[PDB]
Amino acid sequence: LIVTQTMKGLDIQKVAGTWYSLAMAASDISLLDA
Amino acid sequence: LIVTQTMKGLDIQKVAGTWYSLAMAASDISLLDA
Amino acid sequence: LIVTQTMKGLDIQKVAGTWYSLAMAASDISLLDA
Amino acid sequence: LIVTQTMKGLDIQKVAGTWYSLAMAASDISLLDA
Amino acid sequence: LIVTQTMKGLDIQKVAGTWYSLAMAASDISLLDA
Repeated sequence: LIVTQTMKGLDIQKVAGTWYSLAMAASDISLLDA
Repeated sequence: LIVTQTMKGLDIQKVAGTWYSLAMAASDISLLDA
Repeated sequence: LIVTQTMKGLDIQKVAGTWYSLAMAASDISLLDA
Repeated sequence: LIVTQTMKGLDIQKVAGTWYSLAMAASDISLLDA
Repeated sequence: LIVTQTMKGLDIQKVAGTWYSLAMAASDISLLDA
């Protein structure tokens, strides 16, 4: 697994609540949500 | 697995609630949601 | 598996609720939803 | 499997509820929905 | 399998409910829905 993530010139504004990331990379990602 | 994710010039505004990413990459992604 | 995902010039506005990504890539994606 | 996904100039506005992605790519995708 | 998906100049507005993607690509897609 080779991963490249690139972000340029984002404007992010008035984020409420909960914010985990902009980029995620793993061999496995597990989300358990309730 | 080779992954490339590129984002340019996004405006993201007034996000309420929950926000995990803009980009996700893995070998496995599992979401369990209730 | 080779994956390329490119996004340019998005405006995203007044997102309520839950938002996991704009881009997902894996070898396997599993979503279990209730 | 070679996948190319490109998005340009989207306006996304007043999204309620649940939003997983704009782009998905895998070798297998599984959705179990209730 | 070679897949190319391109989207330009979409306006998406007042999406309620649940929204998984605009583009999906796999070698196999399985949706089980109830």
